[PDB]
Amino acid sequence: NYDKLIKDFGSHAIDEALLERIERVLGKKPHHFLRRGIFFSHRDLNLLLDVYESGQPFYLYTGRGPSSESMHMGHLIPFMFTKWLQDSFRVPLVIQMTDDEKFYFRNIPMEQVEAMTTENIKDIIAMGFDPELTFIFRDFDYMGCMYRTVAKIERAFTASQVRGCFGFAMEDNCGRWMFPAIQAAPSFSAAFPHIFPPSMGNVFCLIPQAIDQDPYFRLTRDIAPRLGYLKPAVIHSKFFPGLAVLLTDTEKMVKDKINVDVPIQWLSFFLEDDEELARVKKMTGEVKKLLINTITAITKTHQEKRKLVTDEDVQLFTSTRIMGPAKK
Amino acid sequence: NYDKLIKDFGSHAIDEALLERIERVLGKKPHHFLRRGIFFSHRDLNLLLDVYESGQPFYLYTGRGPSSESMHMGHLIPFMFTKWLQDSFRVPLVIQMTDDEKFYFRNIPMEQVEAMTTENIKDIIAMGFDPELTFIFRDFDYMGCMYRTVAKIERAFTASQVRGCFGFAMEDNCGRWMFPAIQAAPSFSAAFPHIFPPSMGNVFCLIPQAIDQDPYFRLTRDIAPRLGYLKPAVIHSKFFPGLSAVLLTDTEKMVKDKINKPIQWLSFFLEDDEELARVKKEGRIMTGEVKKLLINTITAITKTHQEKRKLVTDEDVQLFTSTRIMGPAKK
Repeated sequence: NYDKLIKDFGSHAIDEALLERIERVLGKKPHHFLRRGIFFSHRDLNLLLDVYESGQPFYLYTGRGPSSESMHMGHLIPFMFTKWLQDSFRVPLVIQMTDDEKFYFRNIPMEQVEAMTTENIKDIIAMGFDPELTFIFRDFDYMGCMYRTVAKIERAFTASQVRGCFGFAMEDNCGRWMFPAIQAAPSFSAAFPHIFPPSMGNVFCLIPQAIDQDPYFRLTRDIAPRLGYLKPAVIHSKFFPGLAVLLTDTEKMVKDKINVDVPIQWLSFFLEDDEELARVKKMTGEVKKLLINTITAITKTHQEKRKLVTDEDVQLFTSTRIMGPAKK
Repeated sequence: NYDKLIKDFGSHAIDEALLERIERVLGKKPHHFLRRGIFFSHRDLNLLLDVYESGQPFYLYTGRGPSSESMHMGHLIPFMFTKWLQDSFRVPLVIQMTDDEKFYFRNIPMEQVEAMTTENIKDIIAMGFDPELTFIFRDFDYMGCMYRTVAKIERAFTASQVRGCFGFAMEDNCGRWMFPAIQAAPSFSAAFPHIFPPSMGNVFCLIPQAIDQDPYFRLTRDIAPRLGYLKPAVIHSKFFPGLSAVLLTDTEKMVKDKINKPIQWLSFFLEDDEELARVKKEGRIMTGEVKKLLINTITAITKTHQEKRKLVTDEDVQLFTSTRIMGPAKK
């Protein structure tokens, strides 16, 4: 199923040798996503690790499209894994809020997008991300900081090509046509001089993304050296299986929504200790009791954490303060 | 010739009534471009003047595409007029340096564009523009300040439409396709909150442009009210006539040489009116005695510009480009 996808996207499987490498590099066991093979494929990860073991820094880049809702459980994966990578490797994390993208795609008024984006930013800060090494940005504000790197990608991409990947119609607005380069830009360390100074050159980027999005992104990877940039490394996740459950849900709703292969999979994602998964993996309703318990905590913890996130925290995480390798 | 263009663009001629209005509003004679009918057509100018006479502010917006050269004489017209409008009405002027556009159109390295843009900025400052009321910006730096207003136009324009106006091919790069909105954005006061605070609402914009460019721009004008913005006023110039060119860096010898081998040129550049009338008459004046007058008047313009340019400094560039509080942000 997945081994077939690896072959024709062409990618690279995460083997046992690479798991042993991650372990001796960090001095710990890998995250359960890796041990259980949820994050299963990659591009250039070995290069990134070479770089790290040499004392060079790298960074992480994930993004988040604003919704007028709260994150689904399945949306947590890359943030859960990102946060681990960041804690472990002690590296910067750049989180892009694609407020311009929501604005261009749906016909919604900007002040409504901006307002929902604020709320999505709070959901993220509530995950416990370290503000010493994490930078959340709004395209509407941070474009212009990074416009030069955006401009270099816009000039590299042709209308025909982005049409090809994304399937834009002529009756689609210009905002949609131009956005792909904005999404590309963060893959490149030049986009963040307040964290990677241009006098130090390129810093490697690692992007966690579900395997399905890879075909967009061969575009942005192959054009890196023409810009003298560093083709960014990628680590691929397996699909999250649906049913949805939201972070704002009460115990009752989580209990109700849940009540068979699918739930065992949910536990593969969320239950932390391994032997208790193995014990389980050997009635249907007793399973569901365990999943509802473990999810409830995650949500309850998130709800409890969110209510302390304040407007200054949002300003703090969004500000362009000197970070990471700008310790000089 | 031009009256035909006014009709099918469709526009409005600048009549004698409007010239008398400009005169009593300013307490002076209009600029020779208006008196001589070089700036001859307009859109919404009367609206703009109504606004001004009520004590509201308005502003000016012209642009400049960076070249790896020095401005041609014919490139001065909108700056000459802009500077007059600004001195007269005491209004802000926003000058856009389309460095991103040059970058997207020609295959040039960004640092070369940015370097030529700096030099084009110096050529402008050397015209004597008042830095209290003039704001020159680089798209590469000022995008992001104005990205929200750009975003509103990008979302308003469809790929089909911009194709329709500008004739972009699919093999053309995404930079070209997205640029029109970036050029539109300054037509709107929301693009400059450091000069027009958003708590005061929309401030009228006046754009001087040669009549040929109008057909691009019906696009950006008609979409204003859907954004709740103010369809910007326009004032139209006649074509500048070439030579089959003369540059601001040229020496006396070169200006003299280039010319030999013109009445219209004098219409643009010679300031006092009766001496133009005298010329525009006297089987008395030989062709060559005309050329002597044009070469004299151009030489000064250039010499003055060269003399002024050599005192423009790197801090002046930073000053004119900075986002300091200006105009109606006096609060």
